[PDB]
Amino acid sequence: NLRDLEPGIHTDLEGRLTYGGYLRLDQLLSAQQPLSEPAHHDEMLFIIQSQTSELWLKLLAHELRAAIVHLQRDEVWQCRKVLARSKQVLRQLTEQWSVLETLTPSEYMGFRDVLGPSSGFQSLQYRYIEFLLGNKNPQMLQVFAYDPAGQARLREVLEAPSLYEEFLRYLARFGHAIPQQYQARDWTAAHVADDTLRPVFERIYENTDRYWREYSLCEDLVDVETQFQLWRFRHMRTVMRVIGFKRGTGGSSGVGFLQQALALTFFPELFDVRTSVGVDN
Amino acid sequence: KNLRDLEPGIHTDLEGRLTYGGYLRLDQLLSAQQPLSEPAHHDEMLFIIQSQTSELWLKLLAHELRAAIVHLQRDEVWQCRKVLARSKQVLRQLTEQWSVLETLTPSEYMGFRDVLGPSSGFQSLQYRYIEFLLGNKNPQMLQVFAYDPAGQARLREVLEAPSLYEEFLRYLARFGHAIPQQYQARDWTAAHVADDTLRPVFERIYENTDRYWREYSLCEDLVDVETQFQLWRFRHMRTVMRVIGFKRGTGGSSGVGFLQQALALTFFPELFDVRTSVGVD
Amino acid sequence: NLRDLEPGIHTDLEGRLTYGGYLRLDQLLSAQQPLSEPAHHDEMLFIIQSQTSELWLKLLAHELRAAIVHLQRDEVWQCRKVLARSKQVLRQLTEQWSVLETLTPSEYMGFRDVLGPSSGFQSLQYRYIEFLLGNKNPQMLQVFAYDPAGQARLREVLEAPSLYEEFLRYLARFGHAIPQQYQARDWTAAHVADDTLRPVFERIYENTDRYWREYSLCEDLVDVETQFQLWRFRHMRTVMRVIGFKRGTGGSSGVGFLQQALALTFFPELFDVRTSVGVD
Amino acid sequence: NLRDLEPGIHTDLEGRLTYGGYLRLDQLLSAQQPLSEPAHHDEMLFIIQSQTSELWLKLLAHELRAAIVHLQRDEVWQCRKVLARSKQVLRQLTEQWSVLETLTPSEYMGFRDVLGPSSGFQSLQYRYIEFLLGNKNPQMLQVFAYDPAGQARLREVLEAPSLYEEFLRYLARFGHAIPQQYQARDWTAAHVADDTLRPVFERIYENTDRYWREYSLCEDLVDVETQFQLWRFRHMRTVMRVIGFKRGTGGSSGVGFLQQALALTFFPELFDVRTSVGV
Ligand code: HEM
Ligand code: HEM
Ligand code: HEM
Ligand code: HEM
Ligand SMILES: N[C@@H](Cc1c[nH]c2ccccc12)C(=O)O
Ligand SMILES: N[C@@H](Cc1c[nH]c2ccccc12)C(=O)O
Ligand SMILES: N[C@@H](Cc1c[nH]c2ccccc12)C(=O)O
Ligand SMILES: N[C@@H](Cc1c[nH]c2ccccc12)C(=O)O
Ligand SMILES: Nc1ccccc1C(=O)C[C@H](N)C(=O)O
Ligand SMILES: Nc1ccccc1C(=O)C[C@H](N)C(=O)O
Ligand SMILES: Nc1ccccc1C(=O)C[C@H](N)C(=O)O
Ligand SMILES: Nc1ccccc1C(=O)C[C@H](N)C(=O)O
Ligand SMILES: [C-]#N
Ligand SMILES: [C-]#N
Ligand SMILES: [C-]#N
Repeated sequence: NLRDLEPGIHTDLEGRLTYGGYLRLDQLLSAQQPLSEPAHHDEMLFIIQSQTSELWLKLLAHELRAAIVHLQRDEVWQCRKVLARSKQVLRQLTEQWSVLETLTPSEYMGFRDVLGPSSGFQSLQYRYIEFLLGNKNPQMLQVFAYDPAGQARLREVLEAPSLYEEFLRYLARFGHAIPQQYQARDWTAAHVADDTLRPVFERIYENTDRYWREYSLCEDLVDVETQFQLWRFRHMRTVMRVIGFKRGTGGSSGVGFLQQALALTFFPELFDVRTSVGVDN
Repeated sequence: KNLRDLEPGIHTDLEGRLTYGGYLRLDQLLSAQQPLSEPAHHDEMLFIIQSQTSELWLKLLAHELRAAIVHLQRDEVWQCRKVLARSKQVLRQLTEQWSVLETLTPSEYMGFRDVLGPSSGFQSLQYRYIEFLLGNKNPQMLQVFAYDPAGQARLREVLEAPSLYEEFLRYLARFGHAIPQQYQARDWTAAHVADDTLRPVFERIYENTDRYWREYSLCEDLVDVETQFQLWRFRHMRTVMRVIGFKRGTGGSSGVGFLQQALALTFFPELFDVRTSVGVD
Repeated sequence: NLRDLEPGIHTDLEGRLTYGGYLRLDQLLSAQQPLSEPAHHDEMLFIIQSQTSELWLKLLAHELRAAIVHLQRDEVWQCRKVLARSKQVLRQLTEQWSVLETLTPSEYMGFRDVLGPSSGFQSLQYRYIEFLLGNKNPQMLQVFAYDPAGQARLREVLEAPSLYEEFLRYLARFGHAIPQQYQARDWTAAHVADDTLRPVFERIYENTDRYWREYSLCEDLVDVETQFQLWRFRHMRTVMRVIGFKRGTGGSSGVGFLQQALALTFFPELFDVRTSVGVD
Repeated sequence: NLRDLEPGIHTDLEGRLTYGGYLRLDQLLSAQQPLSEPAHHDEMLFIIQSQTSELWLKLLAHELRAAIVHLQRDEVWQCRKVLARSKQVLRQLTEQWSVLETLTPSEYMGFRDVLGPSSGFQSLQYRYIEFLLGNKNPQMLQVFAYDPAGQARLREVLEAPSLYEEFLRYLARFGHAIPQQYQARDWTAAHVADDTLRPVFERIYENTDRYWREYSLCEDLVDVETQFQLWRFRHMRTVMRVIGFKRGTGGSSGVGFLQQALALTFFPELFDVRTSVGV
């Protein structure tokens, strides 16, 4: 009922790279600082739930920036591999709601007051990803005005073409009928749905043998949006079961404010084309 | 607009108050990723994040299992089962996240595996703590932590205490089951040996579920925990097979074969063994 | 790279009960009849996606009926074990959307034509489940006029207390302040949120040590509702990526009509009590 | 707390194609015929668990046959799209074990005896998939003697090149150093690992810019094999918690005989090349 230690296994790493040194585990595993007094059992779940999410969001931003570089270089297969990993990261972010759903309102009311006004609405990394996918709201910079350095990193992504705008620029380089404004415009203004892209996407979806690279990237972007909307929905269903329709710590109306983001679309013309697409030829 | 306006009442004057980033210590958490490849390797951020998210979930899993043991010691069955239900979800997220790392190819990994030196998850103190708590106590593993005295002392404290499984047997003894007296006090550093005298104890529980509903539900909770842990081991081992094949491990082991030896172990043997003789309820 | 057969393995199955015989697989695996001419590759996925869902809905109704019978008999642990299986069945119904999301609009437009007016709106088993959980709608009976035996089955569940009403009757039996109307009423009417139940759920969630059975079942129902809403949401997102805002085959506006079901609640007082619960 | 019907909704479906009609739900939903007397609550789960699996295996066979046709035609992107769906189908087959794990041994012992010798060892569609992916075993044909039509469909896939063999023939068409034997061989023989393929896969994995199609397909097949092994493992863990180390209804030793299949490989040279690939 025991596995013997194999010969050859290293035990003295004191002058070599260590597992705890590589992964900076003393730093990482001292970052959990529950505030309840006396200690509340459920506050450790609460901290770890958001911290695991912030680590996945860090990786998601790293991958999405690389997907943008690939698109800029017309490196389609490399972009698609990076988007495949991005999808898996968003899947873990969505799946993990099942842990926090074991937190009841009885448990949460034991420590919610220690949070003060702290909220996920104040997540810089979340807002960075929202902006990079295209949901640019300059009103969010004033939310971070109390933190100038974070505000600057959000302004940077605000001023750059989104992942979706980089996709349109890739379609323009391959002779699609992309309007000239996608070559240069005020990137800080959120993309507005453009009916002139309808015939561009109809031609891709209806001639998939010719436009297989474009078609596969369209579907990768619908997959990314769909998974992000599921993250939003599972978060909002968690809020409903934990605080119901109470106002949020961050000062919003709570569920209704979250429902307003579920009504937004990152890649509107990819959804809109469904109403007019015919059979593949 | 397909922009969400900021609601009135949202907190933005946050320079002197607790914020999300403050509460969750995100300056500390998100400075803990220190890739070593020169020049930078794209895939090293995934590699670090994959292990760090796992270590955060293992930290929560130890926190929950300690509480499940306290509840069992106090005969608090419904509370114990609620903590076990969360423990299962945590083990499920640890298992599901293998899907992210399976996007790492051997081509990618060979660009930075040499930076890791002898570092390995085999050297994870929190993983070893969980293995010991569930009852896979191998005193040979203390020498892996010989150069971390505080860590070694933490692993000795869980070595010297009854496992979660031994606490379940002690709970069964308090409710009049035919538990041998050795489970009241024995050398707990010695890993549990499968005990044929427990066979009739488990047969009686599984065949009289209306009388022994509390016991039956806890048996099934433990079988769930074991099965999810074995799934974690299997998915890790399948990931090792697709990334390094049958290469020896950084930690100095044979790799896949050494991992297969742990898959062969059972935490709760009498609960599996009873299946060969149980009849109808 | 070959596993040898062990000697004791039964290889002469002529006249014996076989896997295929027990599971009626001749019957099951002859029930897929694509109508596209010539055959469209993607139509097999389409049929299999809904048929697997309907087998899961068949099991979900079987379990939820058993959960009601346990509640009626105050058999709480049995009820919880049946609700645990029910949650896992709803999890499979929700997860499997990932398969259908590999169907693109230009694939579907190859065969949508063959479906005529056919729609999951006309799923008797889905509606049966919706009714049993408590979203009763007598307007649906007319949809099943074409199938009088099916229609009667839907009317039977319409006329019996829901899962939620059987929960309230269970609370009444253990001295909770459940209004007398839950003892007997016209069950064909969809439950409407009842403010007078707030103090009942406040007491349960604020004294979990005393009311652990009630607390556990409350959380089980919130879990069932949450997973049911995630099914609706994943179905709706699949509709958006396959037909967008096109009208549905069944004659509805499509996404907007589906979004109206997302605003329905099975267990309204369990969600409402979150605004007033105040430390246990 | 009620949604009104919109006026455009079709409510008069007498004589029209309905959901139930299109999906043959009369035929599908009469296919559950439990044998316990009196009826055992858990037998419905038992039948539905295998019947949902058999519907997914029917789609999986349908998709993989299409993946082979695309490979035969050098249609790499279409192949990859069908393998992506195949992966999702294998994920549902693996995830659904979580339902059957709510079956305890004292429930199953209430009706196991009604099954007689019936076993998933006798799943034609499972064996068809196993053979198509490359784990050929002529000893299985005798199991299906009772079903002459089924046996012949299983002998056909036995005698056809595997998905893996079709991949190697694809690599041979694009100038990779694939031995001549993969042009015509006795296909009823299971593929043994071939050390002459190591340099072929080293070149693909070490030059991914040049061999991006091949590399992408290599990873698709490693994905399919990994997900298939996870189905085997989850089934084997379910057997352990339901019957433990009892002999199987099908007459095998049970868990140990299942564990032997976990050591089988569909695409051995794809795993073997991990020990020699460089940066
Ligand atoms: C008990 C669990 C939770 C509750 C009750 C909750 C509640 C809320 C509420 C009420 C809001 C709106 C802003 C406000 O007024 O505070 C919000 C926003 C948000 N929450 Fe949570 N949340 C929960 C868990 C989480 C977790 C675990 C994360 C993980 C990072 C998260 C991330 C966010 C994000 C990013 C936003 C901004 C969404 C947007 O602007 O559209 N929340 N949450
Ligand atoms: C590229 C991915 C991975 C490879 C190739 C790999 C390889 C290995 C190898 C070869 C071993 C045996 C010890 C050794 O010789 O080093 C091992 C053990 C281990 N690995 Fe990993 N691993 C991977 C990812 C992970 C991740 C992400 C974690 C998460 C913390 C992890 C946790 C562990 C643990 C806890 C053990 C000890 C298992 C036991 O003692 O039974 N590994 N791994
Ligand atoms: C290509 C995939 C699908 C599309 C485009 C689609 C579209 C729709 C639409 C438009 C409706 C509204 C009724 C109507 O006008 O027809 C609907 C309702 C429904 N669909 Fe689907 N559907 C899809 C797949 C599925 C699948 C696989 C199921 C599996 C059972 C399903 C089950 C239902 C159910 C139960 C309803 C009624 C929901 C309610 O009344 O609130 N659908 N679907
Ligand atoms: C209560 C649950 C289950 C038990 C106890 C069980 C047990 C067994 C056993 C003992 C065998 C070995 C052959 C024999 O001696 O009968 C086997 C093989 C098999 N079972 Fe199951 N099984 C279960 C559920 C399932 C389900 C739900 C499926 C769904 C398709 C399935 C598919 C198979 C297949 C395909 C094999 C052949 C595997 C191979 O040849 O390597 N089983 N099962
Ligand atoms: N988007 C799905 C299906 C898919 C795979 N390859 C594609 C190529 C084109 C269109 C869709 C796809 C996926 O990535 O799994
Ligand atoms: N073990 C499964 C099924 C289950 C639920 N309640 C139970 C009570 C007794 C035995 C098994 C169970 C679970 O925890 O979901
Ligand atoms: N509802 C969750 C958490 C839970 C488990 N047991 C409980 C008892 C009481 C309240 C909640 C729970 C579940 O079923 O896993
Ligand atoms: N095999 C993984 C990762 C992947 C995506 N695209 C690739 C291209 C080449 C190599 C691997 C990949 C997948 O299909 O998601
Ligand atoms: N997930 C968090 C992480 C850190 C700090 C707070 C939260 C919250 O969930 C608070 C939530 N906005 C609330 O209204 O209760
Ligand atoms: N997950 C890790 C985290 C930290 C340091 C190393 C690893 C490894 O996976 C190394 C592995 N044992 C190897 O043999 O390649
Ligand atoms: N899932 C089905 C099963 C059977 C028959 C139709 C469907 C549909 O999805 C049709 C859909 N209502 C449509 O608007 O295209
Ligand atoms: N899943 C099945 C479907 C149909 C008929 C039998 C089974 C079994 O699981 C029997 C199993 N081989 C046993 O040993 O109990
Ligand atoms: C969310 N806070
Ligand atoms: C849905 N039809
Ligand atoms: C397998 N029966």
